Amino acid sequence: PQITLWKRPLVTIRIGGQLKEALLDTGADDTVLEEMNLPGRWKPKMIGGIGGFIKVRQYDQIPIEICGHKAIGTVLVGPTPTNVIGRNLLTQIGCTLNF
Amino acid sequence: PQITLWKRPLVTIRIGGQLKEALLDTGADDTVLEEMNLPGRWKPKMIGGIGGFIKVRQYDQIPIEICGHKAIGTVLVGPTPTNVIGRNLLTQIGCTLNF
Ligand SMILES: CC(C)(C)NC(=O)[C@@H]1CN(Cc2cccnc2)CCN1C[C@@H](O)C[C@@H](Cc1ccccc1)C(=O)N[C@H]1c2ccccc2C[C@H]1O
Repeated sequence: PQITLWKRPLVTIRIGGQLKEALLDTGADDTVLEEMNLPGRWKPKMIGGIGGFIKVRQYDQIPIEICGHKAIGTVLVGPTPTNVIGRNLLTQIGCTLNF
Repeated sequence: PQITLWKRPLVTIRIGGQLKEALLDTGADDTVLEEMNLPGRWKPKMIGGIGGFIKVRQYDQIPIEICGHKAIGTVLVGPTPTNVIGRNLLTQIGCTLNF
């Protein structure tokens, strides 16, 4: 579809069998989701945003559905105020920016 | 133009008669640039994101050219890791997400 930017670009995603609302963020290199208990082994990691760095848990090969579009990749889990879908996943569902 | 997301969506902006590089960021509500001098009066403000809150200077009705397209709006300047063009300006140039 086509999403305008008058409002935050929120979409419904499905991960770990759960449905959530995430922001489509062309500015995020990675995907960061709110704290949740995903199964599997993970690696500790530090990611930086506008106000500094936060510690996150990196999970690989996680299937995720973004607004009815299948994708699979790395997802970082940490104390983030909102779920962020980054370029790593946006590229998979053929998402582009137009103007 | 149509921009893919395999690489960071960077563009050249012109402001104050100066050239700079910035990121098209749909996850950012506002536009924030690295510290620099902008004519006019500014008011102290604070914005937050991943990592936390930072202190910025707010300049209103600043003219800025984004990859050839003109916009006039609020520009924030402060200790940002990178220049970010937020939704306030993306909407002015008719930017949308497509997939
Ligand atoms: C991988 C990760 C997700 C951690 N990336 C980012 O946060 C990058 C960081 N870089 C920097 C970087 C840092 C370290 C290394 N390389 C690059 C600068 C740009 N952001 C992208 C931002 O789009 C993220 C959003 C997240 C958010 C949305 C709503 C509410 C809270 C948090 C963000 O920071 N948004 C805020 C925002 C941003 C700009 C202007 C105004 C506002 C307000 C607010 O919407």
